[PDB]
Amino acid sequence: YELPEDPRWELPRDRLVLGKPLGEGCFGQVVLAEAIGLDKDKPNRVTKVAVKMLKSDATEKDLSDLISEMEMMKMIGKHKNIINLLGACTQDGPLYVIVEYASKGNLREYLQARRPPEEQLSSKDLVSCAYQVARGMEYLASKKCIHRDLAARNVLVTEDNVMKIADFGLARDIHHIDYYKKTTNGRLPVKWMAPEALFDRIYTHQSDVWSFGVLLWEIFTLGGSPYPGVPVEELFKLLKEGHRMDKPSNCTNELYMMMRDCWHAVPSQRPTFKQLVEDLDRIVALTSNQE
Ligand SMILES: *CCC(=O)Nc1ccc(Cn2nc(-c3cc4cc(C)cc(OC)c4s3)c3c(N)ncnc32)cc1
Repeated sequence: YELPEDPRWELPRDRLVLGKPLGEGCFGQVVLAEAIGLDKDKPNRVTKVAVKMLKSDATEKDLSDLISEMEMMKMIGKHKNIINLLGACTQDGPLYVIVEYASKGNLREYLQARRPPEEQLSSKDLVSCAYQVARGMEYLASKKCIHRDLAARNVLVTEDNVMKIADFGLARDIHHIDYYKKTTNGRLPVKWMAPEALFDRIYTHQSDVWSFGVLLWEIFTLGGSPYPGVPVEELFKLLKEGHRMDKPSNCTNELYMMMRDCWHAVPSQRPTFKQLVEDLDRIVALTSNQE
């Protein structure tokens, strides 16, 4: 295309063995792939990766959107609990953005597939999950990054059960959001949005912390759906009345209090991810490994 060369991230196209499609492409196709010698000093080892590209019916805007996302991830840098940029194919052909591969689906799927009628998750496991996501967000927020759709569906799990935050650099115009548009699992994304983001369309770090509360709720409900049966029209009314989601069963009062604090009507009174990390850190060391 028209892309400038960047030797920091460029990978020769014959070092990328393309594989099977990973999920179905929403705004851009994602495929599994194998990269030969990503490590500059380990050139004879293959690494499983995820590759994002443009559909056939892709605009110039779609192109620029993919470029934007790649450039942001370059800036933000690497962290254990986010899907990291590994490289890119920008020269002589279609744009390929290469990121880390998570073999165990998103967090919602991961949690549902381990529901009691694959080994179950202990009480410590669930809190540990919350801790990792809180760490990924702490780092992202530290790099002045706002996710705007923090949820279990946007949290992926590696083969080593490591929570990695996805789509943190996704280019999204928040003035076009179809509030009635559902996800492919049939849930309304407006149920993760803070009130000031849902009404005044004001996205901040604090609005992400609101979303982390709903994410917390998803975790201890083992992938439950927030506000089942509730349409957009009624969710508006619920938030006006200051209504909050009920406490999940098999969830401590301390952790529910954490959700409630995340769902503080006044943004300034919500905890920071820095606090949430410290709290969850202490809770992990006080949560039984025997469920
Ligand atoms: C809206 C429907 C849809 O697109 N669903 C969907 C597509 C693809 C997968 C599989 N999948 N995606 C990813 C990616 C995660 C990230 C995270 C960041 C931060 C950036 C980025 O691309 C630049 C991607 S792509 C997967 C990874 N990383 N590993 C396995 N599967 C992945 C699921 C759902």
